[PDB]
Amino acid sequence: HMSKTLQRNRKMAMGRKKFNMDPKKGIQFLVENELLQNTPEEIARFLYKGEGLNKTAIGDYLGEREELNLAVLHAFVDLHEFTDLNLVQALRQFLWSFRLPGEAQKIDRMMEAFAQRYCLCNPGVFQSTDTCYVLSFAVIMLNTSLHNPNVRDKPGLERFVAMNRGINEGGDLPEELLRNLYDSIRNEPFKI
Repeated sequence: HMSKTLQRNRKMAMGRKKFNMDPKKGIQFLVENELLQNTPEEIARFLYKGEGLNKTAIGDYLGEREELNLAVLHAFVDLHEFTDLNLVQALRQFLWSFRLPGEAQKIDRMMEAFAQRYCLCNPGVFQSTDTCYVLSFAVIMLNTSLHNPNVRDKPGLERFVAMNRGINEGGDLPEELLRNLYDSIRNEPFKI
């Protein structure tokens, strides 16, 4: 009925504000008030929609070490559809959906989940998920090198190719793959 609906709508809005202050307390409020189901998939869908949510707060929640948060991270990455995207296209979508936390171990978990998902969606591209993980960081590093004026000397394609030798199960990646990724970043920085 109407009074219940209007009350719930405001409590939902309050829950989002609570989440931005402290993600775990926000989710607790939403769950306890029957505004969000306490399942990894439903929490992940809520974060992926991201309505009124701070993207740093989303990343904070996704980076927590406890079981439920790990399961939400997995489900959240599973909502991303990377089939027929190149690695840069996929990274753009992933990195837009939340801000990575600062802590190394958290970023590692998140980028490993990304790499696994990318490879599952595109089984023919990288036979090794380690290759995908390393190349994903190469692309992020290239974005900084090309587009941050703090980095004074810009790596050319030839250098980018050389930097990534030997990571394709002991061989090299196809040169055209590396060129396509380099050109994508050069022509369009990761969105700010």
